[PDB]
Amino acid sequence: SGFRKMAFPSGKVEGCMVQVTCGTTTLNGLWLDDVVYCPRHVICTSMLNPNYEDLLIRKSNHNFLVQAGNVQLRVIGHSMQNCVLKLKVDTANPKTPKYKFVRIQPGQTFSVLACYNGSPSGVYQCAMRPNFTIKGSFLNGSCGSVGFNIDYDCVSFCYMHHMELPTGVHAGTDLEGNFYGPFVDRQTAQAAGTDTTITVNVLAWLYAAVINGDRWFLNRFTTTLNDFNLVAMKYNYEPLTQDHVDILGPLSAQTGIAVLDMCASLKELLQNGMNGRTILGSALLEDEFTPFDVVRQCSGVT
Amino acid sequence: SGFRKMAFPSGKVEGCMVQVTCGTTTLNGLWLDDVVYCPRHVICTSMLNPNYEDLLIRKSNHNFLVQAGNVQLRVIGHSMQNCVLKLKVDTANPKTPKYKFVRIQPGQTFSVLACYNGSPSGVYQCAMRPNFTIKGSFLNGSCGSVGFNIDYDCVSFCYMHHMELPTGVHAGTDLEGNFYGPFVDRQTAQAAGTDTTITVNVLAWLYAAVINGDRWFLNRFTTTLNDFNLVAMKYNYEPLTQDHVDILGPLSAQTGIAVLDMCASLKELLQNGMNGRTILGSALLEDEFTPFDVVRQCSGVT
Ligand SMILES: *C(=O)c1ccc2[nH]ccc2c1
Ligand SMILES: *C(=O)c1ccc2[nH]ccc2c1
Repeated sequence: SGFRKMAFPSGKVEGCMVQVTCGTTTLNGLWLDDVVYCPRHVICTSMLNPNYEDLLIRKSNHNFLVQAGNVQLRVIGHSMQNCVLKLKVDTANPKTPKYKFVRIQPGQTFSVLACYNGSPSGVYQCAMRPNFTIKGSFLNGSCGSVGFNIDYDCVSFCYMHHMELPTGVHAGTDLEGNFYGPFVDRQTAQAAGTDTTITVNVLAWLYAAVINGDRWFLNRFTTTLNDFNLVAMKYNYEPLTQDHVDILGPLSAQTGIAVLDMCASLKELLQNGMNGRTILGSALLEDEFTPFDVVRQCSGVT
Repeated sequence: SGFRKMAFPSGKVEGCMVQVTCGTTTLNGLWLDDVVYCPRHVICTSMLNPNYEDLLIRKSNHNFLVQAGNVQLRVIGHSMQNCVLKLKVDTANPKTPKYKFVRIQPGQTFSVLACYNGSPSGVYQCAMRPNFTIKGSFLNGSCGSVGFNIDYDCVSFCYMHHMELPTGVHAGTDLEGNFYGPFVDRQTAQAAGTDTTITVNVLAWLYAAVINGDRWFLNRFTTTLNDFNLVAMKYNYEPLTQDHVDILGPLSAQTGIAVLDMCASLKELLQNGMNGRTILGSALLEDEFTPFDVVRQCSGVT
C-alpha cells in the first residue's frame, strides 16, 4: 500500500556523470563508452546571438577539461550534434550501462538525476508537460543533468537539462541535442506557452487511489466519451481518446470500474471540487503519474 | 528554481542489496563488509506468537540462502540483534560505502530504496511521522528495504522496513533492530496512534515557497510564540519551540522574514484555508520537508 512519487534507482546513471569545464564555465556531462555528451552552451562566454559553429571551430581538444571523480579524461575529438557537444575521450567508461537514447512524448514521466560539478545531488520524478517544459528543481550549475527511465537494466536516456525559463520551469533537449518544444539555447524573451492538464494521467491516479482504498469520489454514473470531452475542454484538460481508454484497460479490469465510469467521477470533481477531502494525500487532481507508473507501483491484485 | 520531493542518489545503497531466503520466505537484506542484515521475520512460518529465540536455535547456516545478483554468498554465522538478523558471510562486499547506523527522530526525512527479491525497484523520500510510522509505498516482498541519508559520501542508514499497519502506513526498525514506535514483529491488532502535523517543517516549506516566488500568503503581522502555540494546539500541530525558531534562522535571514512573522501567515492559513490558491504546487500545507531539506534544495541567495 501507499503511493509516492517514485524515481528509478539512480546508480547506473551516477557512474556516468562527469564534469566538463571550458574556460570559466563548468557543467555536467554524460560519459558513455568513449564519448562525453554535454550542452554546447559550455563554449559560450560573455550570450545574445552566439554562432556555435564559429565558437567550436575556435576550440581545441585541450580547451576541454573533463573530470570523472578525481581522474582527468583526455579529450581526443570534439564535434557538435544539434545543441549538444560530443567529446571523444581516450578511455571508455567501464561503468557504461546498457542504454538507449529515446525521445519522450508530452505526458510521459522520467527520473531526473540533478548534478553539480559532475557530482550527483538528488533524484526525483518529472513529467514532460504538454507545453514541452518540465517542472524541475535545478540551481546554477545543473546544466547537463539528465533524465531517464530504466527497463530491465537498460537505461533509456530522454532528457538533458539546459535552461530555466522566466516562470521557473525548465527546458532541455533529447540526447541527440534536439530541444523539446519551441526553445533555443541562446538569450531571447522565450517563455513557456499555455499548458493543459494530462487527463489520462489524472484517470490513472484515480485508479491508484481506488486500488489504495480511497473511494469517496466514485459514483453510480457513466458518461460518454463525447460528453466527457466537452467537460475536459471547459477545464483545460486534454481530450481523452479511445487509445487512452484502451491503455487504462488493465487498471479498469483490476478495480472493476469501467473507464467511462471513472470519467463521470472526474467530471464531478472538476465541477464540484473535493469539498475538503483528499485523494492519495493530495487536495488537487494529480496529473504526473502515467498508467505505467500506477501499474509499476500499485498492487496487481484484482 | 523549483521544489520537488528529492531523494539522495541511491547507487551507494543499491550495491548493498541482496536476497535472503529461508524456506519459502524471501526478502531483502543489506550486505555491508562481511555481514548481511535482514528482518528476523525471515525465519517465521505458518505467525501469532513466535518465539524467535527458539526459531533461531533450530536454524543452521545452510538454511539461509543469500544471493547477491547471480552470486550465492556462503553463510558462516548467524545471530539475532533485537528484530534483525546478522548473517555473517565468507565474502566482504567490495562495494561497501562509508556508513553509519543512526536512529532518526520523528519529523526527520530520509530516502527509501524500495526493493523486491534483492533487486532495487524505486527511490522516494519519506518522513518519520510523530506517531513513528512512515507513509511509504511498499508491496509484498518489500521487507528489508532500507531508508538512509547521505552526507559527504557517508551513508547514514536509519530504517529497515518490516510491516504494513491496517491504515496502510508502515513500521520498521533502526539497523540495530529496534522498532520505531510501539510496534512488534508479530501478529496483533496493533495500529498507528493519533498523528500530528510537523510545524517546523511546514514553516520551512513556506520559506521554500518564498524563495521560489510564492508570496501571496505573507502578511504585515507578527505573532508571539505563546499565541502561535495556542493556534497550533487547536489544529493538531506540534508546538513550536525556541530551538525550532533558531533552526529556521538561516532561512529567515535569507528571505528577511522573521520566524514569528511567518507564523502569523501560518495562523491565517490554518484559520482561513487557501481560498483556491496553491503553494509550491500544493493545495495543502506540506510537512515532510525539514529545514535542512529546504536549504539543500533551494537557492542560497539572500
Ligand atoms: C547550461 O546548459 C545552459 C545555461 C544557460 C543557457 N542559456 C541558454 C541555454 C543555456 C544552457
Ligand atoms: C517482513 O520483514 C515482515 C513481514 C510480515 C511481518 N509481520 C510482522 C513483522 C513482519 C515483517
